[PDB]
Amino acid sequence: RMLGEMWKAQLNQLTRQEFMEYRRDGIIEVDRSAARKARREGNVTGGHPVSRGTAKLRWMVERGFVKPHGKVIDLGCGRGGWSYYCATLKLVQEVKGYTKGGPGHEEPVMMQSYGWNLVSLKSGVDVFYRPSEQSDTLLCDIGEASPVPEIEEARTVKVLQMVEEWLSRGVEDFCVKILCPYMPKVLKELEKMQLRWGGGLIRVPLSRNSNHEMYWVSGASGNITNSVNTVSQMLINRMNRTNRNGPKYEEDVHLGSGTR
Ligand SMILES: Nc1nc2c(ncn2[C@@H]2O[C@H](COP(=O)(O)OP(=O)(O)OP(=O)(O)O)[C@@H](O)[C@H]2O)c(=O)[nH]1
Ligand SMILES: Nc1ncnc2c1ncn2[C@@H]1O[C@H](CSCC[C@H](N)C(=O)O)[C@@H](O)[C@H]1O
Ligand SMILES: [Mg+2]
Repeated sequence: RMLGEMWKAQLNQLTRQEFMEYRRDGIIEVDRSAARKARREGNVTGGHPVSRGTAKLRWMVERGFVKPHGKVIDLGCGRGGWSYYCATLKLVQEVKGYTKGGPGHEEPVMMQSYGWNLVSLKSGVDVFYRPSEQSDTLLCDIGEASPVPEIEEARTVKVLQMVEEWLSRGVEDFCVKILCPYMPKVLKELEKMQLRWGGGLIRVPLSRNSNHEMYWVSGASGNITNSVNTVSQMLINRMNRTNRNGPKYEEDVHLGSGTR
């Protein structure tokens, strides 16, 4: 058994009060109070990201793990945090985002962040049955949590099988959420996809301790098993501390306004 399986089992055994004290202990968290207000007041020009996802992709882009450029396709775009962020980037020319929407799913939000006119978000799209398209940059942020690791395993494998089809359509840069990177079917599939397409797995420190999500990104490298175990050991070490401090707060991304 991978160390991550022990982590998931230990996580599920926490009391609710332990879980709540653990999930954000020592992580980085952007202050979203101003953005949440702007969403309630319909402020689309203040530069506030539509979701917490913008800060996560910004973290990866600023360290060179992915380099959005040209035509960007954003699979599972939700409200559009990754898509609007990419449209602010100089090398990016066009952004197409697809998301399922509907009951219990996030709907695309229309924003006027810098470059908004380059962004087309389409709701009502199940990407698992959508024909693939050409892109220069492929992003995918799909993976619904479950307390059952085999369910997270199956969901992650489906994303990987879907992104295999899209990666063969001319993709130069990519960033794909790996919801459950420690289970055997995911590790087997990731290793084959790393052999074919390269890249490596990274942990964004804005990810909460209540998940083991990692990102398979074209600008990273390194042994996948080692990368996963490193995360698992860090998450277990955090779980086994009693003196909790909550998150380290940082400033959210500013996306500006105006057309490009
Ligand atoms: N012990 C314990 N584990 C939980 C609890 N809620 C969720 N989990 C575990 O944590 C995983 C992530 O749950 P989430 O609800 O997505 O995590 P979260 O940090 O609470 O994030 P948000 O609910 O979106 O604010 C689940 O798949 C479970 O394995 C809980 O109340 N107690
Ligand atoms: N089968 C499917 N087809 C298209 N979108 C899906 C999907 N299953 C889940 N999703 C969507 O994928 C999204 C992942 S959340 C993505 C957050 C985004 N990166 C941001 O920054 O705002 C969810 O909104 C979910 O509704
Ligand atoms: Mg929760």
